[PDB]
Amino acid sequence: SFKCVNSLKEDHNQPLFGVQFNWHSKEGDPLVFATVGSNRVTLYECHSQGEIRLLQSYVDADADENFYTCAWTYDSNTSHPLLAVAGSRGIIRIINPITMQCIKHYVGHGNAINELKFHPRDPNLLLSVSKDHALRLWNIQTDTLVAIFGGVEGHRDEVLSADYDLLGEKIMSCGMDHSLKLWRINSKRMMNAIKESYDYNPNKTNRPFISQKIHFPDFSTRDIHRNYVDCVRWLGDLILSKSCENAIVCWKPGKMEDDIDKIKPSESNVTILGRFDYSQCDIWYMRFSTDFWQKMLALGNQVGKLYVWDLEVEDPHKAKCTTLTHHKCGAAIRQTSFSRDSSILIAVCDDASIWRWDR
Ligand SMILES: CS(=O)(=O)c1ncn2c(NCc3c(F)ccc4c3CCO4)ncc(-c3ccc(C4CC4)nc3)c12
Ligand SMILES: CS(=O)(=O)c1ncn2c(NCc3c(F)ccc4c3CCO4)ncc(-c3ccc(C4CC4)nc3)c12
Repeated sequence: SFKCVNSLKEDHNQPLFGVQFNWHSKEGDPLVFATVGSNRVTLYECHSQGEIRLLQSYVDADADENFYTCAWTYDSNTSHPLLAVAGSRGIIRIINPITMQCIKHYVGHGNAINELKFHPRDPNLLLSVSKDHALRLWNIQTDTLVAIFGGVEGHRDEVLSADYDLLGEKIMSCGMDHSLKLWRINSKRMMNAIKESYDYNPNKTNRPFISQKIHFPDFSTRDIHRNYVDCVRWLGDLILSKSCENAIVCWKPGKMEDDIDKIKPSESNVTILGRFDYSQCDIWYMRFSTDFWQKMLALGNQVGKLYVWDLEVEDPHKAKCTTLTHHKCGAAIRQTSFSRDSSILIAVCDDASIWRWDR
């Protein structure tokens, strides 16, 4: 079980909106996590006796920038870790975490980015989610925009979150329009788009890289929540999503026995496999997280309380809850992150504080 071993506060005193452990850190090396808040990204190293060692920050040139999200990947030739960050400016930055240098940046239409996720099987494929109602898939090896997920049947308002399934064959996105949309990326069209993005070398051709515009999702539902869906994650062939109604719903498209890969775009049914209720987390912009093995689920609330569900149960509705409190932790917990071995849980707050819980 978890015990709070340390806490700290960042100098800017602004909320921390994101935290991510590097699950790509090498064997023997200490555990490293990134935090995002104000116009800054900061790296910390976890040590024994609850020590958190401050490393280095990337500070944006624009004092008005607000970083909302960050994601770890690695260089496809050298295996060296890389960090992607984005926020209110709508600029994706790829940072070398060693020197904290921005090595490259991407701009779509330049509208705020709410979330970044790297493909689970391809370190080069970066998904961004935006306030401009679209999702974008980038190939950071060839610096190309592979596809835009939006359009005529896409999200009708700001996209807040998205997630890849286990194999990275499909994406589930959600947002302010109350819907959850499924986008299949193993279609012939998307497989060909990805292949072509790898074959693109502008020094070797005349054609622009031709990005796909995907106007139609493979499934859509507004039957789960009755407000903004601000967080989504796959749990195998199941979905975990939350709104600001003090609940994470575990559901699936179609009827109970319907296979996710036989689901058609016209599908009108959803099946609810359970709901995890909690308290005082009815404000927008609160993220839940799972550990690497998806044995645990974590979410913080508006008043500094942490909830942890044990998912190692036969059916989702049988999950066992544990609550984590500390008399000095009273600010809203915006995001949590587990280390790869799930031995450490970091929570980040509205008052720029960082809390370390060791298993
Ligand atoms: C070899 S490559 O450079 O083309 C390549 N390098 C990486 N590729 C990825 N990565 C994402 C990925 C994945 F790694 C695992 C599961 C998954 C996807 C996306 C949909 O389902 N996807 C697709 C491809 C890919 C491969 C082969 C083909 C056939 C020859 C025409 N088409 C597409 C790919
Ligand atoms: C400026 S804004 O309100 O339009 C905004 N626009 C986008 N914002 C994001 N986006 C990331 C995001 C998300 F899309 C969904 C879930 C999620 C977060 C981060 C933690 O949990 N996060 C936070 C915020 C946010 C919230 C509260 C406040 C101050 C303390 C009162 N300021 C900003 C945000």
